[PDB]
Amino acid sequence: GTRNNKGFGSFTVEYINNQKNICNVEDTLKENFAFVYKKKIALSRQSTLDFIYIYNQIFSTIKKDYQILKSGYNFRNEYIKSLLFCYFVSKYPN
RNA sequence: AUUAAGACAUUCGUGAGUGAUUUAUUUCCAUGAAGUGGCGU
Repeated sequence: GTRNNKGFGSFTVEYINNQKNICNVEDTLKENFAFVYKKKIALSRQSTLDFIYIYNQIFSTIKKDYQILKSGYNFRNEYIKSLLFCYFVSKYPN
């Protein structure tokens, strides 16, 4: 789908020809990708509004986390420097 | 006046009768409606 790289079209397989699939997500990502990181989302209670409350946190966090590596955060009195910018200052070409 | 004289190889007669330019053949193969955030430090 559109903007798929930010996690908008995630699907998983449940039944293959009426057989329950047991595929560990961690090692499946390990073999296919060079680097894999896991983020612990806040296991807030009232997990009955599964759709909106969880989705809003996850995508706000992704926008938060992605707009840390690329550019920075500039809102209220809270500033995180661009990690990409910090990365290139550290190295030799500066 | 001489084995001679006269005598259309002619009459009638449809190149016609039966016959499907038809049978077989995928306008199909490949292809992300996707990409990116920016400024207010």
